[PDB]
Amino acid sequence: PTESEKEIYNQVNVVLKDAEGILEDLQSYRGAGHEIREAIQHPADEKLQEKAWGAVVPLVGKLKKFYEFSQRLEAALRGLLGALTSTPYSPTQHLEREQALAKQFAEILHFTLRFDELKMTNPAIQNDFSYYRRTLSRMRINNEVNNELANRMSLFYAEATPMLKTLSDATTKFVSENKNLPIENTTDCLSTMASVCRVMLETPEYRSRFTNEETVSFCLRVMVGVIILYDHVHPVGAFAKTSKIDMKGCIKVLKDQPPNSVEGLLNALRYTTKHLNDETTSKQIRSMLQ
Amino acid sequence: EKEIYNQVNVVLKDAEGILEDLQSYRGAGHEIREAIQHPADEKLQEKAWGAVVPLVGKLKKFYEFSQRLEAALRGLLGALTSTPYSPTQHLEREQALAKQFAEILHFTLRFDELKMTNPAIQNDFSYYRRTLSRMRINNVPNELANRMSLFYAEATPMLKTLSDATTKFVSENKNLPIENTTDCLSTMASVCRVMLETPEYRSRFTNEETVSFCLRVMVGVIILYDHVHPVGAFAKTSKIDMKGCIKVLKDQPPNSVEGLLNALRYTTKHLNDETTSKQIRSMLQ
Repeated sequence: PTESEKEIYNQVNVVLKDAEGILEDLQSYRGAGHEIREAIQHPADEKLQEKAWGAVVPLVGKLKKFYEFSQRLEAALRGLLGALTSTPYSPTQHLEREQALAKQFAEILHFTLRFDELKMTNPAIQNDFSYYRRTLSRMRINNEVNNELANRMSLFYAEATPMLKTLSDATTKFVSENKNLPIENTTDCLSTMASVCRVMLETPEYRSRFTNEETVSFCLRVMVGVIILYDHVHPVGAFAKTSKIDMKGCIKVLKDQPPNSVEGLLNALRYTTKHLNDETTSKQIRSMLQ
Repeated sequence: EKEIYNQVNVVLKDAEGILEDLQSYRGAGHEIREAIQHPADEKLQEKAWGAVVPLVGKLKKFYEFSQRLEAALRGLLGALTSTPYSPTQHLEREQALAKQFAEILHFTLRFDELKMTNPAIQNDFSYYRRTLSRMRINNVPNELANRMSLFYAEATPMLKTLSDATTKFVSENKNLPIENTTDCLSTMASVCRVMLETPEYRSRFTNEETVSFCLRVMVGVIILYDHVHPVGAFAKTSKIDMKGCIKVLKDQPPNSVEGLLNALRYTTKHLNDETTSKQIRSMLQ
């Protein structure tokens, strides 16, 4: 255990304990839909405007929290990748370190997908911040969320899967500043994790210690996580017929789950992927995703 | 030529159809909220798409028309600003082009007032574009969509289009003095104020259709002026007299001019200047 690597483990662990609180905040996000729709439709009504404002300021407090955290997560991940791609694989000598770094990467992706699932099912978030930004521009007449931050946040929340796109960008950037390392070291981290996830899902017998909702829910979300990172940073990507990812098998295990459990995860594959809409991707895997 | 005049009346006849389209605009708000919140239930995703395709048909109409309106104005400015003002000789022609200019601005504000009060339009098209990207998976069957998205992100889309269209015309006719354009705007603004301020309580001049016309046109022209005039419309020594202009607005039944005050808040250039009266900001707040 290096001082550098205990610093990354320290850093990421603070980040990951905060991550459950972020999920709490997002889960309890009411939205200001009602207030805004009425305020907008009766713009002379000075009372309906205070209401909409009152309701929106707290929510944009959370939206700022979420976005700021995404920057912390972004950095935490590129931390992990640096550490967890540099030294070769050692099952005998240095396993505890690898297992520990693998654990934290998986836990990042578990949060990431859970956050994005809830975002995609929240009708309010984009409209809330849209109303905020215009009402901010009214109050600035008579005279902190500065303009350029707000433009970044607007784009963040325009994303189907904000957190996951943040992380695919963060992974694309990592390979970029480490052209010295072969691409395989990163791609093989993602591909092994994807494959191990599939094993834990597929290999266990019916009704063993391995087949609890907690395990299945976790492994599905890590799998889809790393599949999509891989799709972005692997030249040929995840959808090519002889890709080490076997997308077809990954989608099939998703299709095997209760519909409402994994519809968020299927949408991530639809929207936040790079190579899905390619002439060279199986019309069968297209078929499955429409 | 006289074709330019004839090209705008066919446009100004279509404009009244566009407005009744926007008035009848259902919106797919509820349908989409449900589809988003139950993304697995394919029935709700069918419902939402069904409701949305017709609305996005209208949204495409409105944007297309904004292109026609845009060129129509640039024509009118061409015709108006090329010739000296003739009070005697060629007045009928002047008044005719002026009236068409005023009628463009009447539509523009009426469209933008309704847009601003329609909570559906932006969300509708947002859902469309997302759901279009799903269907392109299997190729069930771009540039324009990005244009439309920006258009409908504007507080006052039509008026923004005309502000851009006026900035454009000034730009591409540097040979004409800027005053030739800005004096057209400023005189119309001032004539509008006269029609509103001058007549007695009970007169042939005091009817809703006059007041409602003149307030739109006025707000129209002083916003265009603000964009193209170097000093802008808010300067203490401007022939626009902004303060005086806002006063006639504040004198109205608030619900009938709240759209017009929002235009001034959002679609202006010079409101937020260090050198713009605190009294003028006081009034828009």
